[PDB]
Amino acid sequence: KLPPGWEKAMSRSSGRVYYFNHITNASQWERPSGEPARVRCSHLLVKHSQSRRPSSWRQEKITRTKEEALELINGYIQKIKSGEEDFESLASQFSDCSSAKARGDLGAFSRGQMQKPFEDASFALRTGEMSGPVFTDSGIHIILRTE
Ligand SMILES: C#CCN1CCS(=O)(=O)CC1
Repeated sequence: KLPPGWEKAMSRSSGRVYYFNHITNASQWERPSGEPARVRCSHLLVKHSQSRRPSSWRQEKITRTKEEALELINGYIQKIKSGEEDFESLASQFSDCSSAKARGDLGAFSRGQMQKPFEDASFALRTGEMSGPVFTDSGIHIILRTE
């Protein structure tokens, strides 16, 4: 039917069908289009109190809850999708990863290097595509595949 991980769903508010990916947590109205040894991705990380290391260059001690972190992630996705803000701009200002200094860019990587939820979502994206919330032991991520 559809590319890896995509399924059909019904909207509760409109009754219109949409498409959802259970590997990347992306969702969209339009039917999705169309594996490599390496991919290149940026990300924006929001840490929380249950993060493996509850510390970032932005905050010496992170206090926010997992639920607050997810609401922050949700709002950033909104601004990116509406075009009010660029992914790169929000990653530079707000990512709790030190890669914020390079606009969220992590370079190219193979399977076997990143935490598995991150790796799975990164390899299920197509070039140019962005994920929904992705959960790992570091926090909550938005992943953008660039190559
Ligand atoms: C490299 C690096 C920083 N971070 C990337 C996403 S992760 O979830 O694989 C944990 C490590």
